[PDB]
Amino acid sequence: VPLMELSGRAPVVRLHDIEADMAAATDAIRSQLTGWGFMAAEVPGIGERVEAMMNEFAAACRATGSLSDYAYDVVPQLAVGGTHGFFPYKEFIHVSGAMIGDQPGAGDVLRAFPAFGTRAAEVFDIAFRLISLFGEVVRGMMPPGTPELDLSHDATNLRVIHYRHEHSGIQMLGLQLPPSDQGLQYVLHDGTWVEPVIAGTDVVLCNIGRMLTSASDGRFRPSTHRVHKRLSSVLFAYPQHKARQWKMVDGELMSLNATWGDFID
Ligand SMILES: O=C(O)CCC(=O)C(=O)O
Ligand SMILES: [Cl-]
Ligand SMILES: [Fe+3]
Repeated sequence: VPLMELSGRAPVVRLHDIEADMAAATDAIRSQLTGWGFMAAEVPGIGERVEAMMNEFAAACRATGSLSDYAYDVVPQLAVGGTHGFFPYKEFIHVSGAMIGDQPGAGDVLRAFPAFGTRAAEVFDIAFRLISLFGEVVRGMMPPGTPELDLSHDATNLRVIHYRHEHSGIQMLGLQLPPSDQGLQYVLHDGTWVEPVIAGTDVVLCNIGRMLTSASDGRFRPSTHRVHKRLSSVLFAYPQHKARQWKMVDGELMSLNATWGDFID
């Protein structure tokens, strides 16, 4: 599978100028979606923050002073929503916006492992700003009258993985953060696979998820990908589960009965 270098080629988006740099990168990002099926930006300084986060998650996975103390089935969950917490074995954690706000006891995993938790909250905030502006770019590619994506902070979650087939996300958008190793591969519009060069870089990839495929009525296919020789993290952005779905069919906004929560089930 051919390598796809992105360092120095994707638009640069600086940590303390995200909104303005994303505005300037808009046309480049549109052309990536049109020409690749996924999007990319280089974010100077993100790699350091993500590597530290990942490396501290790896340390926490071996501690006993223990992450399975915060397995999803013993962590307070929202009445309506997904499932944050730790998923033992290949082993990963879901750090939701709600969890970062302690919505109460749900933030205990971060109090128990506050070095990892401080990095994860930081990376969540950056990734959520990025992905919200990626969503604005995609929205601007959609017909006039397209509603705002309305990504929800509480329902969005950051996944961090410790030991790892073709698939796409179910949610609105995903933001792949630079992994520890190479192997993540994406399919182009012609059915050929490429391997973005992202390990140990500052490059983030933005994925179309199946919720946005549905909302855009098929205009944007999911950013299908797979992993093939180890740590990794990705933000999964969701709208509010209780909001009713919508769909832009042939230029017409149609409000459906089902909710976004129904889409997942
Ligand atoms: O394991 C990785 O490097 C990325 C896994 C993946 O597909 C994702 O986080 O969405
Ligand atoms: Cl995914
Ligand atoms: Fe994935």
